[PDB]
Amino acid sequence: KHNMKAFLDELKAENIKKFLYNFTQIPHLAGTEQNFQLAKQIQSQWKEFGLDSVELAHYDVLLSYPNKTHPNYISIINEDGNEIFNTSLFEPPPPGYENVSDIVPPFSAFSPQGMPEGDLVYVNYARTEDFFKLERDMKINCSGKIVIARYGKVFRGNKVKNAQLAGAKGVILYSDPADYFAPGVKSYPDGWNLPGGGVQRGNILNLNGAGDPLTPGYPANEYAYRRGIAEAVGLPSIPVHPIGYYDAQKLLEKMGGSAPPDSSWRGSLKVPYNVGPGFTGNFSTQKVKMHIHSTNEVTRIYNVIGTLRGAVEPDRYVILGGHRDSWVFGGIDPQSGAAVVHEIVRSFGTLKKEGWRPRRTILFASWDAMEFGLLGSTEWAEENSRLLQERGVAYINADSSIEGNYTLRVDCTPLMYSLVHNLTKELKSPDEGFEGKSLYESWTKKSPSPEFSGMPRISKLGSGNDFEVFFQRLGIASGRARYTKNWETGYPLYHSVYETYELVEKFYDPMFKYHLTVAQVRGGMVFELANSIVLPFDCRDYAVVLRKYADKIYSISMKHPQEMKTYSVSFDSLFSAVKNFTEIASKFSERLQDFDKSNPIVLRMMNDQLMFLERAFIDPLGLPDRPFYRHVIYAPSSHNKYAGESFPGIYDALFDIESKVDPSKAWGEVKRQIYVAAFTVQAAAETLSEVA
Amino acid sequence: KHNMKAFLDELKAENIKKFLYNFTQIPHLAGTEQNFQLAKQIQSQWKEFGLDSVELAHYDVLLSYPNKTHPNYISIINEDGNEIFNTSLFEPPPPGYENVSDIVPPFSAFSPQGMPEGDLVYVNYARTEDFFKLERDMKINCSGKIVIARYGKVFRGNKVKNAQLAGAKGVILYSDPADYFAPGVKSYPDGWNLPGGGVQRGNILNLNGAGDPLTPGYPANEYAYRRGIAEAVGLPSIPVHPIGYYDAQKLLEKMGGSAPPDSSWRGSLKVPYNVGPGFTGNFSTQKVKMHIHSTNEVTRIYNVIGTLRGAVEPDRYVILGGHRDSWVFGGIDPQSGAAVVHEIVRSFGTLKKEGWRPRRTILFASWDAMEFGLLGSTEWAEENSRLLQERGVAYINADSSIEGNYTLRVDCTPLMYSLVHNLTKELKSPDEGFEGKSLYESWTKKSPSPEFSGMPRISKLGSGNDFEVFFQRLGIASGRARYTKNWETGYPLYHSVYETYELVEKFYDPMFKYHLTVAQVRGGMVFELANSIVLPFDCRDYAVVLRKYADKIYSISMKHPQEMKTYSVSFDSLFSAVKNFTEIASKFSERLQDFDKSNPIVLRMMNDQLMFLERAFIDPLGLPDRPFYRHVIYAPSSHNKYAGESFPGIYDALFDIESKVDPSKAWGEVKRQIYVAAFTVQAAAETLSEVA
Ligand SMILES: *[C@@H]1O[C@H](CO)[C@@H](O[C@@H]2O[C@H](CO)[C@@H](O[C@@H]3O[C@H](CO[C@H]4O[C@H](CO)[C@@H](O)[C@H](O)[C@@H]4O)[C@@H](O)[C@H](O[C@H]4O[C@H](CO)[C@@H](O)[C@H](O)[C@@H]4O)[C@@H]3O)[C@H](O)[C@H]2NC(C)=O)[C@H](O)[C@H]1NC(C)=O
Ligand SMILES: *[C@@H]1O[C@H](CO)[C@@H](O[C@@H]2O[C@H](CO)[C@@H](O[C@@H]3O[C@H](CO[C@H]4O[C@H](CO)[C@@H](O)[C@H](O)[C@@H]4O)[C@@H](O)[C@H](O[C@H]4O[C@H](CO)[C@@H](O)[C@H](O)[C@@H]4O)[C@@H]3O)[C@H](O)[C@H]2NC(C)=O)[C@H](O)[C@H]1NC(C)=O
Ligand SMILES: *[C@@H]1O[C@H](CO)[C@@H](O[C@@H]2O[C@H](CO)[C@@H](O[C@@H]3O[C@H](CO)[C@@H](O)[C@H](O[C@H]4O[C@H](CO)[C@@H](O)[C@H](O)[C@@H]4O)[C@@H]3O)[C@H](O)[C@H]2NC(C)=O)[C@H](O)[C@H]1NC(C)=O
Ligand SMILES: *[C@@H]1O[C@H](CO)[C@@H](O[C@@H]2O[C@H](CO)[C@@H](O[C@@H]3O[C@H](CO)[C@@H](O)[C@H](O[C@H]4O[C@H](CO)[C@@H](O)[C@H](O)[C@@H]4O)[C@@H]3O)[C@H](O)[C@H]2NC(C)=O)[C@H](O)[C@H]1NC(C)=O
Ligand SMILES: *[C@@H]1O[C@H](CO)[C@@H](O[C@@H]2O[C@H](CO)[C@@H](O)[C@H](O)[C@H]2NC(C)=O)[C@H](O)[C@H]1NC(C)=O
Ligand SMILES: *[C@@H]1O[C@H](CO)[C@@H](O[C@@H]2O[C@H](CO)[C@@H](O)[C@H](O)[C@H]2NC(C)=O)[C@H](O)[C@H]1NC(C)=O
Ligand SMILES: *[C@@H]1O[C@H](CO)[C@@H](O[C@@H]2O[C@H](CO)[C@@H](O)[C@H](O)[C@H]2NC(C)=O)[C@H](O)[C@H]1NC(C)=O
Ligand SMILES: *[C@@H]1O[C@H](CO)[C@@H](O[C@@H]2O[C@H](CO)[C@@H](O)[C@H](O)[C@H]2NC(C)=O)[C@H](O)[C@H]1NC(C)=O
Ligand SMILES: *[C@@H]1O[C@H](CO)[C@@H](O[C@@H]2O[C@H](CO)[C@@H](O)[C@H](O)[C@H]2NC(C)=O)[C@H](O)[C@H]1NC(C)=O
Ligand SMILES: *[C@@H]1O[C@H](CO)[C@@H](O[C@@H]2O[C@H](CO)[C@@H](O)[C@H](O)[C@H]2NC(C)=O)[C@H](O)[C@H]1NC(C)=O
Ligand SMILES: *[C@@H]1O[C@H](CO)[C@@H](O[C@@H]2O[C@H](CO)[C@@H](O)[C@H](O)[C@H]2NC(C)=O)[C@H](O)[C@H]1NC(C)=O
Ligand SMILES: *[C@@H]1O[C@H](CO)[C@@H](O[C@@H]2O[C@H](CO)[C@@H](O)[C@H](O)[C@H]2NC(C)=O)[C@H](O)[C@H]1NC(C)=O
Ligand SMILES: O=C(O)CC[C@H](NS(=O)(=O)N[C@@H](CCC(=O)O)C(=O)O)C(=O)O
Ligand SMILES: O=C(O)CC[C@H](NS(=O)(=O)N[C@@H](CCC(=O)O)C(=O)O)C(=O)O
Ligand SMILES: *[C@@H]1O[C@H](CO)[C@@H](O)[C@H](O)[C@H]1NC(C)=O
Ligand SMILES: *[C@@H]1O[C@H](CO)[C@@H](O)[C@H](O)[C@H]1NC(C)=O
Ligand SMILES: [Ca+2]
Ligand SMILES: [Ca+2]
Ligand SMILES: [Cl-]
Ligand SMILES: [Cl-]
Ligand code: NA
Ligand code: NA
Ligand SMILES: [Zn+2]
Ligand SMILES: [Zn+2]
Ligand SMILES: [Zn+2]
Ligand SMILES: [Zn+2]
Repeated sequence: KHNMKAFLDELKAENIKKFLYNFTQIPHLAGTEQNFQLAKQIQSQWKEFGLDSVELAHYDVLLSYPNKTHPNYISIINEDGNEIFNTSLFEPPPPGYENVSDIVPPFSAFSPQGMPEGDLVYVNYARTEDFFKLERDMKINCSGKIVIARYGKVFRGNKVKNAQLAGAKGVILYSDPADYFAPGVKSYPDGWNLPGGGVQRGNILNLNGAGDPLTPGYPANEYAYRRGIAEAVGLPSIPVHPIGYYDAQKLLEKMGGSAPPDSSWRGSLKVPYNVGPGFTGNFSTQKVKMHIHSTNEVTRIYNVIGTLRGAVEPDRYVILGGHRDSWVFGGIDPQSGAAVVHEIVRSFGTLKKEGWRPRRTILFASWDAMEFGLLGSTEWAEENSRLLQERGVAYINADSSIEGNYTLRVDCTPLMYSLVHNLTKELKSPDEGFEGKSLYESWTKKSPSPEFSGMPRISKLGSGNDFEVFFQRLGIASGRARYTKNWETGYPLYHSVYETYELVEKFYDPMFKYHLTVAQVRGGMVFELANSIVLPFDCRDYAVVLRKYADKIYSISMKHPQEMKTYSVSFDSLFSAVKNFTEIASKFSERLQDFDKSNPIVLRMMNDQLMFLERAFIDPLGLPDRPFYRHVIYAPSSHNKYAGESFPGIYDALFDIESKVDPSKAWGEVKRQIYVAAFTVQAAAETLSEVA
Repeated sequence: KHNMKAFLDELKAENIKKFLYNFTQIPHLAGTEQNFQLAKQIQSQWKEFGLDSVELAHYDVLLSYPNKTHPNYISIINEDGNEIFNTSLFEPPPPGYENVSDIVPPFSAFSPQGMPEGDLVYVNYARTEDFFKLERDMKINCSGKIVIARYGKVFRGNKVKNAQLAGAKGVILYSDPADYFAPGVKSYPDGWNLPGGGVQRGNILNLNGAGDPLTPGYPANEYAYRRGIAEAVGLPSIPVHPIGYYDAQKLLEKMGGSAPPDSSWRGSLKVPYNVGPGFTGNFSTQKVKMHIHSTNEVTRIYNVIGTLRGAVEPDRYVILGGHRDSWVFGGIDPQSGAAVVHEIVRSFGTLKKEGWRPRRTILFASWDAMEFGLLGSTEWAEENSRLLQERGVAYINADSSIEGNYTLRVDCTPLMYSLVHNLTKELKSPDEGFEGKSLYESWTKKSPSPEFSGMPRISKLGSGNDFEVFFQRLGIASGRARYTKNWETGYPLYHSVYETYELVEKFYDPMFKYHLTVAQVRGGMVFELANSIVLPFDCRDYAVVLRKYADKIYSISMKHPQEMKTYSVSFDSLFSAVKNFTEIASKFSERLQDFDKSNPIVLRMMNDQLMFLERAFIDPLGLPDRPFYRHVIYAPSSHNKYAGESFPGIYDALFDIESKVDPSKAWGEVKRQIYVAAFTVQAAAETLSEVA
């Protein structure tokens, strides 16, 4: 039989292992020849695996690279201007790769050039609340200072934005062992911990969903008109560079000025964690000097797009996509995901060769330049936006398959909660102590829902991955799944040269059983979405979460009862819309289960109602000053791109409102956001009403 | 049989006459009790006629009314401040209506209050080119002057915007007999000409598609947050008032300063048409003083929405809509259209009572507050935007059925050209000298295509009517049809108290045969759109017009050959996209005619490709500073809302470019608009490619 069981049984751990090894022997940095060669390889293999068509979609986008003959580094300088300490020019390469060419040294992609000299201020994680504490409570002024911040907690672009708005003239990012060194585990290559010479790469853009900085709204094709750099979206205005903790120790050890305000500001290095500004009395005349010479360059990138045409609804698209470009070897990020996608294509192709076709079209994507701002997925979606918004059923992401070996982690739209519960009940747990038990059972046990006994945790989609354009801009139901660590006990070698095949094979998943389980979850989800007669979405699950989010946003507002009285701030409209959504979704579910099952139009009709429900939460005017974040329920946090925020428009209107100079205007805007949210929820509910 | 013939034969001239009489006995001004009563009447009658549901959709929108106890008027004042001439406080009411209550006196809706005193400048039609001539050629300065402008040529809101930007402190609008008095025809009530005491009402907003000035983007429902007046969209900043030509004679006769620059600046009054500024030497110390006391008020409006549920595709909507609100009696505008809609509903209801149903759902709308800025249609479409953009097949407008008795006038999307040609070949010409011949034959003879021998003229959609939100904001295929005058030989009594049932019955259409013909065209179009198995759109007709528009915009640019060389301005991408559109549409047409006719999915698929083709020309970012004009091919002219402009983004980038101070920046923006247009055309073409 050709059913989901046939598809799932065909997936093999050993194939994922072979593919991972194959994709991780050399660096695949976006815009390089090596990454074009791998694109062409994947194109060829997807054809052989049996897809109907496989094309490269290329774009010319702004990328960023260090100058090979003018290295980036940081110095301590004395009053003579002698550089008495210099940070490393590269990470010590791992065993057996000390002769690999074209390893890009650690840098912050899209940093401007500069050689700023100044006194250091230590800003903890450089979060919004960290700068509030510095400025408001401690009365420390970052204006004209170089800030040093530890990685962690929030996306690094938000740290740089926060540092900029505090008036910093430069940012040094470093990995603190408190955040990137698990107690009792050995450093690479003897364990999975970050060594002191390890450094996390990564872009520091604030794109807010725009894609290529030079072509917001439109694909960066051959005839594109590009903005000048001065008008580009999202570029930092101050120099930025990342370092490891050996180097960070040398910059922090001399820090004077104020003491850390409390213990949440101290990492694990043998230093005081003084906030500064500047060094202690003896070294008070030494300063920190950055040297950044990286250049921004328009460079060609290549997405691989494979199509498996649907037998019945060829004009309905289920998309499985993840990126291919890596900072260096990409042993976890992204090749642990890409190898899983490759094995999924191979399985689907096996069934197709035997005469099977999915009901709906499946599109498979190998995205480029994800590490430089989600550029490949975003430019392709800008090119194909009309096809995607009228035909896109769902998008399943496929970055790193593993970030630990403890349990499953799923982030998705509420529309997929039921699908995920049902699929995981069918799958075998790969976990020790759960042999012969379902993935649902092990997952629920290890990651209980905070709300419901007997169910597992499923999180909101945030951002920082290739689902962003599909979900937050276009309103296509999206989901992701991977294996994760026990958060009670990211990963230490994230975006370092040490992320290698050997890291995965030795320390994370020697038997490739977690990879296989993630292939089963991602592939199983795609199979159902592409093959179920009725789309496998449950609108009632959206109604439940909308009430939770309405309760939450109301509670935030109600911390200001006087102002709500003074400005007549009511949430009644939003609760009314949520109540209506609950009632209409209940009735729609009855019709879906009860409609005449022989009628394909009532079924195309009701499948269209299911497909366009996520779409209904899109506001074509976007959120304030963020035109490409259009989903009214979910946006990336304005304080942390990685985190999702619910009712983001109301949330941002309320954030720090007690500090606004004109409360009447501020609370007016809260009321405006309540109106927009209530309207959008009611409008989405009405898409599920009887159509005429 | 239940076919289009059955539908068409059921329509009766005598019923349209009875309905017109019924709808025109009392004024139906938006926001008044009389207009609510008529809404309730139409709701009741549409139910009795047999529609499945008929509801009122109400909104609370900004309207504008004169102060009943503080009348608007204009004076000439002497240096003592005696008012030696005053304009009329009302139009002399027509015979038999001198006792009708609640006739709103002539006013310019949305004028601010004020009593500005100054010297007059005469600005011809107050068009962009008229102000260019005043300022650039004649060196006349309007700053701090009261401008007097004759109605005609362009929408009055554009005149007021132009006057404002010239620094005018007030605007007087008047009807010149050159533009509103046909030679050899008698004034009302003895003929169809405007008498000297007649005045044209009308709003002077510049909404650019926004709808209610206080709630752009969102319906003005019960919980709406409204902008303050200071932030409202589209309101004029200087006082404005309309007058007739008896009064205009008194204001113009004393005008001094410069002579008219040529004969195109002189109307038909016995005055010099001096541009001013100010009066001749003897009267040089007299000034003009406006007194405007109208108030803006949020007021409830009511749309009637009737539904005839489709038998096969209930989730596909064909909409027939036109407005119900009038300035006074609405004898032509809009009741000649509303009576036609009423008879169309009655016919459809007759077939429905006999057991018939259309294939797709038909929605019928009686819009409110159209005269105050398309407010009723726009607020309803804002409320229902998600349903309309995923389910809207087509919108057929139904304002005034007649503006003359000469021949047919059709403005529509190219997608409907074939439908209109084929339907009119089936219909009987009502014209004298064409008995027994088709409407197509009489129409082609009297209104030949400027491009193609043997075919009739069909114009682009402009704006200024209720199709605007559906077509230019949401991208739903739209059309309109009415009987019109011979443009070789609008209508004189437009928006005056003299627009009555008697005007129509005596002078325009005594036998109601032109009304019946227009009912046949509008109803026939709705019938086909709602009933044809394959939607009756021909994508190849879009390809033909896109090449015409590309040629036209290229020609405009090529008036600047040096600059095109200097800034490397190429139209190659746009011609390439148009060529591709032509090729793909040709192949799609072959599949449509050749596909397996027994396959309803290939048919729903290909019907969806046809429905979403107009949708593909929408840019979600809108046009520059006009977020609600989103169609890249068609926008209302930025110089005249009534006129359509093709490739509006490129057109506006090129307009008056030789006057821009920074040519590099100006031509950069031309290139950006070429990129956006070429991309959008290619993207629309790709929606017609095979789907997978
Ligand atoms: C959740 O779902 C419910 C429906 O189950 C919606 O209920 C609607 O709520 C609105 C209030 O926001 C009601 O609006 C009121 O309508 C009255 C007229 O309604 C009748 O006629 C209309 C046609 O015009 C029909 O649509 C309707 O079926 C009724 O037959 C108005 O008279 C009311 O205005 C008066 O009172 C208010 C309040 O004091 C004043 O501000 C006004 O000045 C005026 O005096 C009012 O506008 C509406 O009738 C309800 N529809 C129903 C019950 O079907 C909720 O709105 C929805 N929630 C959201 C967020 O959309
Ligand atoms: C109208 O329809 C036609 C298709 O019939 C489109 O034609 C495309 O035109 C673009 C130019 O805008 C061509 O782009 C060129 O692609 C080359 C690679 O193409 C091959 O491989 C790709 C995958 O990456 C496949 O998609 C494709 O099928 C080919 O197999 C590039 O090498 C070219 O770049 C080089 O030359 C240019 C020009 O000098 C330089 O600027 C670059 O630096 C580089 O050296 C170029 O990008 C594309 O191949 C054409 N596709 C075809 C023929 O199928 C038109 O674009 C379309 N019109 C519009 C407005 O969309
Ligand atoms: C995840 O799995 C759960 C559990 O299987 C699943 O919920 C179940 O879905 C089925 C199918 O819709 C439900 O069965 C329906 O029950 C009602 C009431 O008993 C019946 O009226 C329905 O009968 C109609 O449809 C049948 C075909 O399904 C026809 O055979 C019949 O002639 C009728 O037309 C129907 O049997 C069942 O109640 C639920 N169980 C629950 C909710 O506990 C859920 O849908 C899955 N989630 C997905 C797929 O996303
Ligand atoms: C306006 O009217 C014109 C004139 O009637 C109309 O164009 C015509 O449309 C018909 C129907 O599509 C065309 O007929 C087709 O001709 C091709 C080539 O000869 C045939 O291959 C097609 O046959 C297929 O489809 C038939 C059903 O229509 C089946 O019976 C058959 O088995 C095949 O599947 C088909 O007969 C005809 O060529 C044109 N005439 C022209 C273009 O001159 C136009 O569509 C109308 N516009 C509308 C409705 O908007
Ligand atoms: C990854 O696997 C691919 C596919 O097997 C290898 O590419 C093949 O290389 C052989 C030998 O050079 C060629 O004959 C084939 O034409 C290639 N197939 C392709 C590109 O489709 C590739 O060598 C492997 N990479 C590594 C690093 O081992
Ligand atoms: C990268 O840095 C190198 C080395 O400093 C730069 O190459 C020099 O450029 C200057 C002019 O800008 C020349 O006068 C030198 O002769 C060059 N030196 C070498 C070693 O080639 C180069 O400008 C930088 N590359 C960039 C900005 O991409
Ligand atoms: C840090 O690196 C800098 C730059 O390479 C070193 O300073 C240079 O040293 C050479 C020879 O001693 C001088 O000729 C250059 O003029 C110096 N350049 C600058 C910018 O200072 C410095 O010696 C290094 N410091 C350490 C501790 O190795
Ligand atoms: C932090 O220090 C800078 C000075 O280095 C302050 O920035 C000044 O702001 C005032 C106006 O508010 C201007 O007159 C100065 O020109 C600014 N200085 C420069 C050179 O930019 C800033 O106000 C301080 N932050 C505090 C304590 O609020
Ligand atoms: C327009 O026609 C309507 C419908 O016939 C008339 O309204 C009817 O009036 C009669 C007598 O007052 C009532 O018995 C009916 O209930 C009304 N029908 C409705 C409102 O549906 C109306 O009087 C006519 N208007 C004019 C000006 O003649
Ligand atoms: C319309 O004009 C009338 C008449 O001038 C205004 O009514 C007067 O309002 C003032 C205060 O604004 C009172 O002191 C007078 O007693 C009122 N007179 C009358 C005749 O009632 C009224 O303000 C205006 N209405 C509006 C603005 O809608
Ligand atoms: C034009 O109308 C104005 C306002 O009604 C008239 O001027 C008023 O006349 C009365 C009595 O003569 C005075 O008490 C008022 O003070 C006047 N008001 C103003 C604002 O001037 C004027 O007489 C009328 N002119 C003509 C030609 O009839
Ligand atoms: C038309 O006349 C007005 C003066 O009445 C001019 O407007 C002035 O513009 C200059 C700056 O360009 C300012 O200094 C004045 O304050 C403005 N006047 C007022 C009172 O607004 C205008 O420039 C003239 N137009 C021409 C001839 O270009
Ligand atoms: O540019 C972006 O939006 C992010 C690009 C890249 N995305 S990622 O894959 O490396 N981010 C993690 C987020 C880490 C976490 O929150 O656990 C992920 O999605 O796995 C980065 O953060 O540099
Ligand atoms: O607010 C608007 O956009 C226009 C409202 C109203 N529309 S209209 O129906 O009166 N305009 C005419 C345009 C007259 C013409 O161009 O022949 C029409 O569409 O018939 C008006 O112009 O005041
Ligand atoms: C793999 O699982 C074991 C058992 O809990 C754990 O001790 C080890 O740290 C895990 N490896 C990684 C890389 O998380
Ligand atoms: C009606 O048609 C006749 C014949 O051409 C024409 O003379 C007359 O002016 C028309 N009436 C109107 C109102 O246009
Ligand atoms: Ca782009
Ligand atoms: Ca509105
Ligand atoms: Cl992922
Ligand atoms: Cl019309
Ligand atoms: Na493109
Ligand atoms: Na609403
Ligand atoms: Zn990454
Ligand atoms: Zn990644
Ligand atoms: Zn009108
Ligand atoms: Zn009208």
